[PDB]
Amino acid sequence: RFIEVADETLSFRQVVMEDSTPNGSQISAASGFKPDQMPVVLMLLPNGSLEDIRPDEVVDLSSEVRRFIVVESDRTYFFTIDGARLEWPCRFITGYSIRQLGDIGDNKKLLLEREDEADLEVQNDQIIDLDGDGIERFISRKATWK
Amino acid sequence: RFIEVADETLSFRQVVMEDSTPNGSQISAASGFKPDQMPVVLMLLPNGSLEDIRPDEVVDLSSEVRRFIVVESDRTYFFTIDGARLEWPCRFITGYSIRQLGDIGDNKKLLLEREDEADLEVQNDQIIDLDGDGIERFISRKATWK
Amino acid sequence: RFIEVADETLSFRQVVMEDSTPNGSQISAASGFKPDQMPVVLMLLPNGSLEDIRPDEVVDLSSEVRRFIVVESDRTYFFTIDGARLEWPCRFITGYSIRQLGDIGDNKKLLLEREDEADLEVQNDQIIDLDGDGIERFISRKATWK
Amino acid sequence: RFIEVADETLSFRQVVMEDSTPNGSQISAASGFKPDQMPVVLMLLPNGSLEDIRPDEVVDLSSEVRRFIVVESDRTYFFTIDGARLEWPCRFITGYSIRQLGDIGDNKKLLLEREDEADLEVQNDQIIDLDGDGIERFISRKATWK
Ligand SMILES: [Ca+2]
Ligand SMILES: [Ca+2]
Ligand SMILES: [Ca+2]
Ligand SMILES: [Ca+2]
Ligand SMILES: [Ca+2]
Ligand SMILES: [Ca+2]
Ligand SMILES: [Ca+2]
Ligand SMILES: [Ca+2]
Ligand SMILES: [Ca+2]
Ligand SMILES: [Ca+2]
Ligand SMILES: [Ca+2]
Ligand SMILES: [Ca+2]
Ligand SMILES: [Ca+2]
Ligand SMILES: [Ca+2]
Repeated sequence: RFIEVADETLSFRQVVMEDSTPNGSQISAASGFKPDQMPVVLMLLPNGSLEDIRPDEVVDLSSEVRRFIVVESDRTYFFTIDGARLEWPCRFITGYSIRQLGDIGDNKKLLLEREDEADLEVQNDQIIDLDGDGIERFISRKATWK
Repeated sequence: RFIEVADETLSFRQVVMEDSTPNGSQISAASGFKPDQMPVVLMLLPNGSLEDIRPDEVVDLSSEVRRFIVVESDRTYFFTIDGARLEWPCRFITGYSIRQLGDIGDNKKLLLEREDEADLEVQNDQIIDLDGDGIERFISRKATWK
Repeated sequence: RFIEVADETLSFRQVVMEDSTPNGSQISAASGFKPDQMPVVLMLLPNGSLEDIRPDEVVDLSSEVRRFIVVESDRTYFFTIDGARLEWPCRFITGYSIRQLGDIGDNKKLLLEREDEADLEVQNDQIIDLDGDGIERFISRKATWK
Repeated sequence: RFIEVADETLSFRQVVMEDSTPNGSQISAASGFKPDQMPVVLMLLPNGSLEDIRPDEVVDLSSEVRRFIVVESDRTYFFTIDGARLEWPCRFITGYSIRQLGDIGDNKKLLLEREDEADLEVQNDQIIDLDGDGIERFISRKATWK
């Protein structure tokens, strides 16, 4: 078997799986993490959501080549893209990572929802801090500027 | 159908479910949360683990009366009890909550693992901050004092 | 049987129903509307949603005293309060009507979501035009001003 | 499970449903719509009527392969065919769409009711604007011309 494993840089690499039905611990071990590190493993669902894989949660790999994000972290932050919830192990996320996670086309404009002022436009290299209180909400609009 | 829903106080209450296979959004709505709030929903597994329920993750309730923790939060912290990983939407957790989550008997002593000094004993009303870097590790030992 | 029937003013009045399971046509007729007028009938659900009642859709009134909004109109506009969708037969809606529909407490502030500028605060007597393109989104926050 | 989903073009396509009792949100998501878009979902009843499905209204799909019209819109217009009320998310509707919705045979003539002049005959490609005040009424007669 083969899986694709990435990190906060979202650069997937081939990892050999000897078990067709591994749990989170086996996926973490195959990615190069010791059992004590216990990294956060997020499986990419076909629809677009991210499913958290527990260290004892068995995943069936016989379906297709599934993708995982394995990042050594002790917490996860929740944000939303067009109302769809997504999970990120780090507190700082770039606009490029948001576009990759949300599968937002390059012909659209990414915005951060605000209430006290106009929605903030997020560039590819702009960094958004997820540690702020509340769930950060992101929006995709047509690439038009007034 | 009926489910039991609790919060950071871990006081479960009866909630009526009209759908036998609801997703996270339906469970949140039945608990009294508006769709924009998007609370964190954690299902209590029979073995003892906590499974995060996405807003679009369908849960089969026909098995038995399942228990959920529905807490309005934007993040989750990971800790461990005897090597078993657990998830908590809040950054401050009491020893009583840790005992309830880990099903630790009252005849055992709860400790917080440390490396630069002796492991810290956690009382029932003592508050542990999960916001510290790294995964906090908790240990259950025999109730003996030297 | 008895039902409560209101209009765009949301002033409910007692209406006598001779059938325990009437359809939309019977409810419209009992409210004083001729069959050719065919008014829009919206039943108030216990959770807070509004259910459109077709002229041939049977409603079971044996449960409790249900409430209806019967307004002679040829169209309905969709808006949202805290992510919950609501339906309104008129294109102009006041903030008081929005608070009544959403059951928003008087200790909270009502806002209209915007993208090119700060979210607009909606007063009780302020009129919002639902005829604008897109679904209008309303938000309830704590009554604090900077 | 499988459902058929169409749009204003009334060209139904197969959509896979993983839940036998989904709500409007799940049907919209399976059709390719983000949660923030919140499209209008209209279920085709066996008798011929169109039932509006709220984002939190559960639909039982175990009966048969049901058909839905999922159109991203913020409003719905009401018209009538032979006194039967129908709902349309768009303001412009062609005669072909009216015939498809009303199940009018090709051997009949479609007319638009008028009061100040003779009833207007509607061709297959003729466009009727539903935005006009009042409920537009359509009539099916024998295909005879004087
Ligand atoms: Ca295995
Ligand atoms: Ca999981
Ligand atoms: Ca805004
Ligand atoms: Ca946050
Ligand atoms: Ca999950
Ligand atoms: Ca130690
Ligand atoms: Ca920690
Ligand atoms: Ca009856
Ligand atoms: Ca209905
Ligand atoms: Ca509108
Ligand atoms: Ca269901
Ligand atoms: Ca409905
Ligand atoms: Ca006429
Ligand atoms: Ca009209």
